[PDB]
Amino acid sequence: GSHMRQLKIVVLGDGASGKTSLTTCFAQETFGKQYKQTIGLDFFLRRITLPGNLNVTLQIWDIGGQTIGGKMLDKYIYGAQGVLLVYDITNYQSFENLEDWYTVVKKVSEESETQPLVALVGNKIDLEHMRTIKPEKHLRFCQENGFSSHFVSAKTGDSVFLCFQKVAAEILGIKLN
Amino acid sequence: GSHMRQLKIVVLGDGASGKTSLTTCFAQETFGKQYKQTIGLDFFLRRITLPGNLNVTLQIWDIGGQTIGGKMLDKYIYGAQGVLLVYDITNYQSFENLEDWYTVVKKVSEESETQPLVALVGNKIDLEHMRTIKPEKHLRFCQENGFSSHFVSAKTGDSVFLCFQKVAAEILGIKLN
Ligand SMILES: Nc1nc2c(ncn2[C@@H]2O[C@H](COP(=O)(O)OP(=O)(O)NP(=O)(O)O)[C@@H](O)[C@H]2O)c(=O)[nH]1
Ligand SMILES: Nc1nc2c(ncn2[C@@H]2O[C@H](COP(=O)(O)OP(=O)(O)NP(=O)(O)O)[C@@H](O)[C@H]2O)c(=O)[nH]1
Ligand SMILES: [Mg+2]
Ligand SMILES: [Mg+2]
Repeated sequence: GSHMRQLKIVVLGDGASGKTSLTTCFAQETFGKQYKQTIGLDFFLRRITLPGNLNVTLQIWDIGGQTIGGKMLDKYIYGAQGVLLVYDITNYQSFENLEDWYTVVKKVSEESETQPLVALVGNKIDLEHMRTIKPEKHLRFCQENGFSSHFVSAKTGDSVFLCFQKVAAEILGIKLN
Repeated sequence: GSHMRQLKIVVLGDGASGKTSLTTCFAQETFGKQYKQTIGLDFFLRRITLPGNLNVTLQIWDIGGQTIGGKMLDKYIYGAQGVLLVYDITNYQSFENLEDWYTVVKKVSEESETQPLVALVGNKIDLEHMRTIKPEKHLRFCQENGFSSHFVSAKTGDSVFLCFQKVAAEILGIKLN
């Protein structure tokens, strides 16, 4: 038997952001320095146990950065329980581009009459010394839109599990304490 | 609150088979005569209530027939709880081609060490008078591979809901009586 408690989590953002690295760090605990661009999308599963022995499977949709240029993106976002808006904290364009991704998220939420939880994820915090996006601006963007806030490093693993765990817990409405 | 009981159901088969029509008949009860080819894939959700007030959401992945020619297909099949192998009962090639689709299903099942339930779906039973695939052969293919057996018409709606309901119930292991 199984609850088949499965949450669709879509990971969005520019090609510099580190979406695949974040997902692979979480889903299989591994990292690669050489960039291999995701064409279209890829899919991962990882089951975690939340407090109270609450088992949940995250169905992670790792979307390719080029998809923002087409119409397939709207279909990929449809039915999401959670959305991660990922940017590279050292790359201003990756942050600026989140407006485009989030516009699509809102459009799909409006027409599907849904409301997936949205998380802003500043990746590459191992590169904090060459950070270009101010933490204050990250916070402001969260406040303006009701996003949850995360800072992570796919490379070191810093806060990656905690990010996905928090997103799952927020979707279900469970306290992490 | 919600169980978030969500099952990934992948719909596979040749471009003649009527996958999108089957999915749209189930998910929104509508039908179109003019063929509009699915590029890549599309995704649908429909929640149903099984006996005992058991609520479950089918996440239906409507795969484009052209995807068999590439490598993206393996990714789409990954993590499926159920697979529909759909053919047009009037179109021999659509039936013959199921060997190609099922080869990929088995390959993914082997490497993911999983075992999604597989259903053989003969669509277009409204065209039974021009049927080319014998029911005996459909049955034989099911027996050889342990498939569940369905005959449906996306056009008339004949047995479409029952097909998806049975697939969901078999995945969960619930008696329909
Ligand atoms: N220093 C550092 N580099 C990272 C981190 N995460 C990813 N990278 C690097 O950033 C590059 C892009 O990573 P990748 O995960 O492929 O990004 P993506 O967002 O999936 N791109 P695409 O949308 O094109 O598939 C790679 O060179 C990768 O090693 C991180 O936390 N720190
Ligand atoms: N008579 C009849 N025609 C059907 C039935 N289901 C689909 N068709 C017809 O078969 C054609 C293909 O249907 P469609 O659902 O687009 O097929 P598909 O399997 O999704 N194709 P693709 O993989 O290219 O997207 C259309 O002309 C459609 O009207 C059915 O049950 N009966
Ligand atoms: Mg990628
Ligand atoms: Mg189609």
